[PDB]
Amino acid sequence: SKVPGEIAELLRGFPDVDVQEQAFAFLTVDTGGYPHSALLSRTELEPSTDEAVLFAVVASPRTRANLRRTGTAGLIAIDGTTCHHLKLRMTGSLADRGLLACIFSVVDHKRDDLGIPLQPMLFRTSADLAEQEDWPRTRDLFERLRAGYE
Amino acid sequence: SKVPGEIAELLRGFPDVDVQEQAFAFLTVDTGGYPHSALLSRTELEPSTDEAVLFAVVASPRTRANLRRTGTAGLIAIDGTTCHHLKLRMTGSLADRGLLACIFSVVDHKRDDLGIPLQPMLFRTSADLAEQEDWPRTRDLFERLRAGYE
Ligand SMILES: Cc1cc2nc3c(=O)[nH]c(=O)nc-3n(C[C@H](O)[C@H](O)[C@H](O)COP(=O)(O)O)c2cc1C
Ligand SMILES: Cc1cc2nc3c(=O)[nH]c(=O)nc-3n(C[C@H](O)[C@H](O)[C@H](O)COP(=O)(O)O)c2cc1C
Ligand code: NA
Ligand code: NA
Repeated sequence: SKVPGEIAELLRGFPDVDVQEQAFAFLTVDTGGYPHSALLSRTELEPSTDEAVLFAVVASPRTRANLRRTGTAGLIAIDGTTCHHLKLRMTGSLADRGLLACIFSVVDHKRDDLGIPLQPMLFRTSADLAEQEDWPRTRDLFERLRAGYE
Repeated sequence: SKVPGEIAELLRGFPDVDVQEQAFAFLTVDTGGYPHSALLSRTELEPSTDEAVLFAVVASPRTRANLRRTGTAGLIAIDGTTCHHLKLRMTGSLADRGLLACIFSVVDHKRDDLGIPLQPMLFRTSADLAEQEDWPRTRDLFERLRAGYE
């Protein structure tokens, strides 16, 4: 399958600082079988150029361990009247200090739409966040991912 | 443990129609071990009066089955600068047609706060939604839950 078109458009590209962005719930499963979440943004989510796969860069330690243990993940993405629910299977990964760069195949996509306009989770980017989430290293890892995938 | 105070305040009460409300990501795990999500609101989430436990009413079929299979769940709740991540263990349930009324113990709470103001997922209630999610039956089930818990 592929990254759904509307989701590729929601995630593609990287924000500058001081800009309103959607926070995407990035889901995993912990060792007791409980669902687990982290917030990611366009900075840590990028489709491949052909949209076949979804790349992610994850800093949060428990999410990273969950991915290493089960290889399963999911995403919530909000766009207009649609809540997109994704399920993701990790097919490869690359570690760089506290960051895990991941390649995901989409294994399921549900368009959850009741005809009711939705607002996404939102936050404003900042120079502090750029430091907390190590944007320079995330960017580098995404280019390493792009290069290896191709 | 108990329902965290800030989360009890976010969930308590029931909205009328045509009102802006937060949509809470309600998480489960499916049969292949993938995280799974549904959107719920204050209409389908209510703390016990003593805040010891969290009641929920779930209509979405796969979420309901996931709960029946694993008894695990989670929640995302947004409040100011804090993203609240909850993990939930189902301790009892009651079925009424297509609805599953659930009692959850909180097994974990993480306050995820980077000092960056957050906007929750939002939607406006409506008479159609009241019908789609069967508010009269949800309300009844919550009173049945309150009664049995006490
Ligand atoms: C606005 C905001 C942005 C965040 N961005 C990221 C991010 O890009 N990468 C990340 O790993 N965690 C990020 N987080 C933090 C995760 O949501 C948080 O660490 C979560 O509890 C997951 O941590 P854990 O997997 O170690 O439990 C962000 C949090 C907020 C509030
Ligand atoms: C605005 C909005 C409100 C919703 N409210 C509810 C709800 O109260 N209860 C519910 O079970 N599903 C609700 N949903 C639908 C779930 O998010 C959706 O069915 C999801 O795909 C879970 O279905 P599944 O568990 O069968 O896969 C809502 C969807 C939207 C867009
Ligand atoms: Na991106
Ligand atoms: Na409520």
